Amino acid sequence: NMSLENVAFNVVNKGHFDGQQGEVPVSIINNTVYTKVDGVDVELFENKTTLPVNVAFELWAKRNIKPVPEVKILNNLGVDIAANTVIWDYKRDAPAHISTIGVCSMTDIAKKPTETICAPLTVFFDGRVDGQVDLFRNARNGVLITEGSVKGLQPSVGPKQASLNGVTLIGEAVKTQFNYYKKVDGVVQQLPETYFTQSRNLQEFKPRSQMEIDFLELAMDEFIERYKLEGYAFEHIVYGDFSHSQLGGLHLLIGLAKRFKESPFELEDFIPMDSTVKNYFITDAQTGSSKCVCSVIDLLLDDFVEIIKSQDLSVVSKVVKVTIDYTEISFMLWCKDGHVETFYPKLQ
Amino acid sequence: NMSLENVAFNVVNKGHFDGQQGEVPVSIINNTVYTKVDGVDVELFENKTTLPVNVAFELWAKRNIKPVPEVKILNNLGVDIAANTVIWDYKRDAPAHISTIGVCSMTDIAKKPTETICAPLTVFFDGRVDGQVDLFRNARNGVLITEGSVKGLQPSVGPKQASLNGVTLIGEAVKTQFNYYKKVDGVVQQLPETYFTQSRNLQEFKPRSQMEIDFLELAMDEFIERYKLEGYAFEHIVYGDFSHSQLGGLHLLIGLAKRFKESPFELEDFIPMDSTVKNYFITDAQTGSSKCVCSVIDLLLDDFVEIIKSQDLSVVSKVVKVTIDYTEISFMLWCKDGHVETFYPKLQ
Amino acid sequence: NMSLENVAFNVVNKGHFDGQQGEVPVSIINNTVYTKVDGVDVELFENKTTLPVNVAFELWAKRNIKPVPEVKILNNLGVDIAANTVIWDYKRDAPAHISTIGVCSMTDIAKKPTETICAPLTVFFDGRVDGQVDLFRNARNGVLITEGSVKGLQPSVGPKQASLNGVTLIGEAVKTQFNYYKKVDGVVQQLPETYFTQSRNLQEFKPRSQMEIDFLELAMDEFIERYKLEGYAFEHIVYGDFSHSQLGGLHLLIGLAKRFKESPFELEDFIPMDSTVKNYFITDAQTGSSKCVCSVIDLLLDDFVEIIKSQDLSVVSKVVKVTIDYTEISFMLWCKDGHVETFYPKLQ
Amino acid sequence: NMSLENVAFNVVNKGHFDGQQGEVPVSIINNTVYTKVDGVDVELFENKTTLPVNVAFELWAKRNIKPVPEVKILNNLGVDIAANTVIWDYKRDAPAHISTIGVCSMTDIAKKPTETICAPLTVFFDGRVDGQVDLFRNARNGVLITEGSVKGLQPSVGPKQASLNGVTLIGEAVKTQFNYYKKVDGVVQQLPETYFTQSRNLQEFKPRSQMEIDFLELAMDEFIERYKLEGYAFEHIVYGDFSHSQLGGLHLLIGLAKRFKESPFELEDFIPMDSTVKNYFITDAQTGSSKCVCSVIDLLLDDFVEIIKSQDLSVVSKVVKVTIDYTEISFMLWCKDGHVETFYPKL
Amino acid sequence: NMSLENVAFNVVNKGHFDGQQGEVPVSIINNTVYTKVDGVDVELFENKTTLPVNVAFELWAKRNIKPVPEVKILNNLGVDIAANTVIWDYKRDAPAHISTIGVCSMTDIAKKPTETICAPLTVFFDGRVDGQVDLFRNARNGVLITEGSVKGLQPSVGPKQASLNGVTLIGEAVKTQFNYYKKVDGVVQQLPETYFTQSRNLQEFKPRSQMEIDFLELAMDEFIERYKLEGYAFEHIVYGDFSHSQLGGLHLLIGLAKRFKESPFELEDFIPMDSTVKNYFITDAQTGSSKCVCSVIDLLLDDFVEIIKSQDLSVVSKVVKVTIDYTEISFMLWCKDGHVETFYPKL
Ligand SMILES: O=c1ccn([C@@H]2O[C@H](CO)[C@@H](OP(=O)(O)O)[C@H]2O)c(=O)[nH]1
Ligand SMILES: O=c1ccn([C@@H]2O[C@H](CO)[C@@H](OP(=O)(O)O)[C@H]2O)c(=O)[nH]1
Ligand SMILES: O=c1ccn([C@@H]2O[C@H](CO)[C@@H](OP(=O)(O)O)[C@H]2O)c(=O)[nH]1
Ligand SMILES: O=c1ccn([C@@H]2O[C@H](CO)[C@@H](OP(=O)(O)O)[C@H]2O)c(=O)[nH]1
Ligand SMILES: O=c1ccn([C@@H]2O[C@H](CO)[C@@H](OP(=O)(O)O)[C@H]2O)c(=O)[nH]1
Ligand code: NA
Ligand code: NA
Repeated sequence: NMSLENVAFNVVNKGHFDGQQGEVPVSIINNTVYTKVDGVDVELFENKTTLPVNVAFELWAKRNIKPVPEVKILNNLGVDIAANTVIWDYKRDAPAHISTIGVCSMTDIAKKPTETICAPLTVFFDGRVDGQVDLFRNARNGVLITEGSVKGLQPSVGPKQASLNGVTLIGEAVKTQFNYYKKVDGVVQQLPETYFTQSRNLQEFKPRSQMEIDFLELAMDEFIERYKLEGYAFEHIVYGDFSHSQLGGLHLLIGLAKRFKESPFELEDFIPMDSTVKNYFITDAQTGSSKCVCSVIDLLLDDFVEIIKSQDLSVVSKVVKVTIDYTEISFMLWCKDGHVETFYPKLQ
Repeated sequence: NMSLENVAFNVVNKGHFDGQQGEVPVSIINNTVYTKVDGVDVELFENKTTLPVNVAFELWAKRNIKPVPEVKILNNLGVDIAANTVIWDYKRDAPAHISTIGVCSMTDIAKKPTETICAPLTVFFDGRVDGQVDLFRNARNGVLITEGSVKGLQPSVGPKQASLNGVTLIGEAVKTQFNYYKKVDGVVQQLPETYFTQSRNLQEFKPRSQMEIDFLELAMDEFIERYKLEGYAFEHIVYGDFSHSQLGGLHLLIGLAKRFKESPFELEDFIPMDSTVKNYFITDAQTGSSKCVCSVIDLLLDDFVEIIKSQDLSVVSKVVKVTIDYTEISFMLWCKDGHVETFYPKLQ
Repeated sequence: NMSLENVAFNVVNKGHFDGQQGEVPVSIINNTVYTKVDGVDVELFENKTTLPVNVAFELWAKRNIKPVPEVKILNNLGVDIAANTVIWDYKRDAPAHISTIGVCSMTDIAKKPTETICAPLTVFFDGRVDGQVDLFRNARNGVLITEGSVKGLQPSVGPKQASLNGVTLIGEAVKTQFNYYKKVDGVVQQLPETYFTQSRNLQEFKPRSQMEIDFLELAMDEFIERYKLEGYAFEHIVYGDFSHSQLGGLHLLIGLAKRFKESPFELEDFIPMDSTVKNYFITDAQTGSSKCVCSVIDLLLDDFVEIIKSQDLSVVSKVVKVTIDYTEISFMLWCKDGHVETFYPKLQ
Repeated sequence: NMSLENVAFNVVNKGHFDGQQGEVPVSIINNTVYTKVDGVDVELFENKTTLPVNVAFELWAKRNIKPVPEVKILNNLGVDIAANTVIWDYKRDAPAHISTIGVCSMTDIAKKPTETICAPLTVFFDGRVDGQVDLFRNARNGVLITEGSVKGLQPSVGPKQASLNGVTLIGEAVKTQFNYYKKVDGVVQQLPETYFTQSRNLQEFKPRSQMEIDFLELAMDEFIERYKLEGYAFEHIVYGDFSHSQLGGLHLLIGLAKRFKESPFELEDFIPMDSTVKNYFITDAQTGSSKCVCSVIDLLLDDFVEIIKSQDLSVVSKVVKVTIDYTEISFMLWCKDGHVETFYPKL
Repeated sequence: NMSLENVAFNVVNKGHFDGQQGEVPVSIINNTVYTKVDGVDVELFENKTTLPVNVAFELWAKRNIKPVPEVKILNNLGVDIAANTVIWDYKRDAPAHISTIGVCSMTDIAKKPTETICAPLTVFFDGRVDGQVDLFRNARNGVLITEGSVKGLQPSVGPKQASLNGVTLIGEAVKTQFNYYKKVDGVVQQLPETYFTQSRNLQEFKPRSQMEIDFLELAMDEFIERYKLEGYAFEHIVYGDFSHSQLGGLHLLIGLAKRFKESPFELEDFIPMDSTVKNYFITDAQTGSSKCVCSVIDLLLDDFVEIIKSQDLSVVSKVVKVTIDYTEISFMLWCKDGHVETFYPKL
């Protein structure tokens, strides 16, 4: 069940825990696990978690190495724990969940998700593993992903992308789009209509629609005229205003990506975790414009246009609710004289 | 006055300390501050200072987030402490000064700079803050920056650039060029004529004059002929000599920047701090030429040309003094038969 | 013999230990050595070794700063210890050897390699240092490098590249190709014929033959036809197969380098050390193809072609032995119907 | 205004957390909490727990400073968590329980014991606190102590002693004997009839009956004759046999106390925690007799005599179950020819 | 040739820093200093301070090993720093002062006390060291101790006891009673008339007057009658009241010493530092009586009797100021009907 030296043997020989027999010599110093290779010590793992170093080492070695839902999705769906696996949170360099089921003797609260202690918890089930669909059917609270149809259950089509060893990708050699199912108190839920964030990053941003291609290629005024965006404050919200000491707008990742290719800037990720909305302390290196809390979301530009064009613009300020990544994201909408002033998501 | 959980609340909600009421749960493990977000721990701060972790966390959260003088300037002007702010040293990942005034109960030596304990110390005053010009007028020892004129005081025009959240920049949406004033023992000082370093970096180096543009674009022999630099050893001092085991010359940042675009090399910053002169252990990857102590300064090329063309070349070796960043920098000048052999700054 | 403050003085003033007299104030906190510079603490060294922080600091300061053999070569030749120097292992951020000879009072097992305790150990001798060739002649077990001929000893021509301050390079201003000699139990050995790995890296990979230039420039099918590689599974072994969930082949660095310029991927170096064969956990970001243990070797493409074209292809699977970096590397060769299926090195 | 600096203010000014307003400067280094007193740092708390230093500091400051059941009693009753207090485990220098209810934002799983997350946990309730008897009635799983009767509930009289700030004592100025009640799955459970251990220690051991006074003062042969203990191997079980390399017997604390006054020995407490039965690696300094696992229990000698005399001595070896401190303690009984060879508890 | 390895050489060979030449190999791990002795590591120093381990090691090695004033005296006199020595605080296992003068490159603010940076600090000067009386005369702020008269300066006779390597003692082979002098803002300051605490401890408490001998040997009623202490609540203040849940009185160390010989109790020193008044969280093991903040002072019983008998007993409650160890100690006096209820010092 447990053996630090056997975990290290699997890491050295298989790249992760693979259930192989064997042992290697291990040193633990502070928060770092070493193994002896021909007379000298080689670092295997640096603990960045709040768990004991040897426990975090084992959970990391036993991480799920298939494509799995991004942590923000599991969090938004209320997942508390995973059935017989570890979802490793690469944004936090730590397990996504505090406890485990049938993984590690120090963190297990149960060997199987059918045990009583798991009933009030929302357990994550993976239909790609034999028997887990049936475990979901019998579980009181849970979230299930599948690659195909489940008899008698209507699916919710999830995002196109998933996380594979910390790399978020849309799979071509592997399936990353899952069907989602959720049960609460033994009742199968109808998951709401939702947008999905695109989980792209600033430096290798790639467009996923013709509008996004046009946004990156065309000048600001050409793009706004082509897609008839006059009065929606896209100059402020998406392109960003760098003329004053406080940086204006800049709430869509594609706008940051366009600026970054032209002029670099600093993004301080002061709450480093996976979430649908991200807050950054941004400092523009060219102008000196800055903002302590700049909320950023990566929506497909077409989706963001649909959202802002579907709002009433008759009051000065109000909260707009948008279902994104299965959760209700609050946006602040500021208007003046029937046109938009700004529109930004809130991290909550 | 003091509350670790309130500091963390401000960091999470405002990106820095903003004087807001509230608390979040905090964990301190070794030298890392965490906060609990929906059942899991998220890292807020890793202490790299020699201060206690919770104290360094508070000083970092209370850092000045306006454009401020670079630490090398404050050090050269003899600044010991700041009035009611924290100058964060991003080169050292630590406070620029050991003690504080009216910032933190663990590090404060006073609540106000008018207290007796501050009289012998050179206190930094910021004229952009209400009342600090008057505090400078009454202070015994101090350095004051302003954006405009001060009645009855002659200013010293400082560098064009300043530091904003660790980004050194010439402000366009914000003012980064300050007037400087200094008092010693109650007497307003005449600050000397000085050159200023340009605070650029190796990889995104940008020219700031036509001579620098020509240096980057033209070949070595074309540039030297155009600006009539024969006999000043620019081939050695600025371009660098990579033909022997010991790397020759290479003491101006623009010369390193030109080499780096053509051929990468290793720069070991073995004294990592902000200073007018920097010493690097350099290893050229293409040739294997190396040098344990390679002194580098980032002067505007036009300024460096003026300096070296203003020296007497009649002795084999001597020390040349140049006022740079308000301090007296010693250069070694080596000559032979009336022409320069080398010319380099000394870190002292 | 020993002085922590004197080691730090040499680091600050000379960039490494240089035998100079002097002292600076030092702070040791956890695993970090600091020195006080004008009232504030500056980090000099962060200990990443399993040694005490002050001991590792001294060994790092006393590292060899000339071109030295890469650690993988010394390990393959059985080197246990170095004569009167420290070979710093930049892959491990630690000394390459556990003990020293005449370097450090905490780690020395002897002052001179002629002492009895060194006789059973394979001592590394550097012919560029006065007297070390003669010490090798009198030593029982040892490895010697020279830049030129040694009277009465036949040399083995080593690799073209060597390590200079952690930068692996083929020297142009300095000599990096050494003659190698080895003695075991007082008997000079005949070192075997061997290939050498090229020690290049993924991102600045440079071809070293016309075949490698053609591999990077031509399309897959053009290159295979030009060099008549039909039936040798180069599409699988070198170019890689990204069509299935398990990534196929990709065992030569030049193939990874070609893929990386076109499409980025993740390489997890889960045994971070210097070795002739490297194992990576690879995840392709474009396709999602991945493999937990992907063995990679950087052979000159011409050498790899010679190796695979010199094998018998008549059995389904067998182990092939290839002398590389002076050690016997085991390759697995898989064949079907007289053609290659795959061919990969094993890390052992 | 809950804060690290406010916790430290209460410790400095009140000796523990007392809900007072105020702050003092705090430094956290080396898993230790310091406060600044006239320019220099004074240590307030060294963390010996597996919790973060600032969290353990707060739980320690918020420890219950009234007499509370010993941790071994709470463990034997299956207590998982306490309602709105912290039971500090002075044998482990750590909280007795991992989580809290309405104590600390970092460790709370709930603010009140009525929340659903507490239902499957056995919550400790203190009838001396207003409202906690009613919370016990509504809790699905729990343990309740009171100083008096609770209408309708059948009580179990607990041990005479309790723990006050880490001092186990029989209260004279305070009450330390409580009624006990327990609920499992929403149903009140009958607590078993039980002996209680005496919770004494080697150095300041004091007899609590005439038989224990006789054992300490009389010689071995005289005591066994007076209390008619022939055939029960008291020479082995209680007095101990130091004649062989392996130390024989010595399973009652009073026997260790008698030996210790005569000749010192080493007791390695290799599982340092509060428990009804303790295991020690014992080395006798005079003879060199030793034993890696010597199980020791502190029963009133009268109780142990009552237990062993009630045994059937016709079997070579059998396991005997005795309820002690509300838990079932297994004893190994070795006999030969109708007399006892040895009789020892198991951990 | 000042160095970490040279400090360790002096510790190993001389027991402290003695200015000798030499070096030994040193390892620094776990906030601890080791040296290699015949192949294995031997611990020389465990850092308990908030300074870096190698810095604290040097300051400890350079500690003053002559009799020096107790830290509570230096604190009460406002001492900020010492001239060319280290006063080691054995109650905190740390330097008594943050910075140094001419001791250690990492902590020095100056090489000599005459430097301008020292002028606003109260520097401790030791007249037993050549030149330090003259440095006191030139210092703007300072405290001076001497073994004899200084011409022109009016002395204050200090306590009989001093601290030698952490042992507080009244010297017989060495002098421990010093003259004291103090300067503020360049002006010599008259030190007040003062009592001194006796600096005794619970275990090895020894009486130092016939009244203290009587207190330990006589019964409570007999002692109060002989010394005519009726109406002064000595039963409460000194002997302590253990009859209620809250422990009453017990504010003089001699009263704790008398109780401790009779029955043990726990004293939690939750602010562990040297101070004229100490606060303890006390738990009586026999009765269970306890008190979170019990202020205790070790005055000669004759001095305490002199203090309390000089009091006006006509007010329900008032604060009484008494100069002790050169500082103003506030006492709370509670009276009723012309007799004392309680009388305790405040920290
Ligand atoms: O009258 C107001 C007040 C605030 N804001 C907007 O509210 C946000 C927080 O102050 C800012 O939006 P931004 O971050 O996109 O620039 C600001 O412009 C308005 O638009 N109008
Ligand atoms: O006769 C001498 C001795 C030294 N140097 C120069 O002094 C510096 C330190 O040795 C080197 O300058 P560099 O770093 O720019 O190459 C060296 O060339 C001379 O020019 N001439
Ligand atoms: O019948 C078999 C079994 C295994 N392999 C090969 O053996 C290796 C480990 O399974 C893989 O080679 P690769 O890493 O280059 O893809 C696999 O294709 C074969 O070629 N044929
Ligand atoms: O046949 C047996 C086997 C074991 N034991 C007893 O079982 C215990 C563990 O081996 C020992 O009892 P002690 O610790 O009190 O000396 C041993 O004497 C017997 O008495 N008889
Ligand atoms: O009316 C009052 C209020 C307080 N106290 C006393 O003040 C102290 C703190 O409450 C206690 O004194 P003790 O610690 O010596 O017992 C208490 O009895 C009185 O005597 N009378
Ligand atoms: Na339970
Ligand atoms: Na003072």
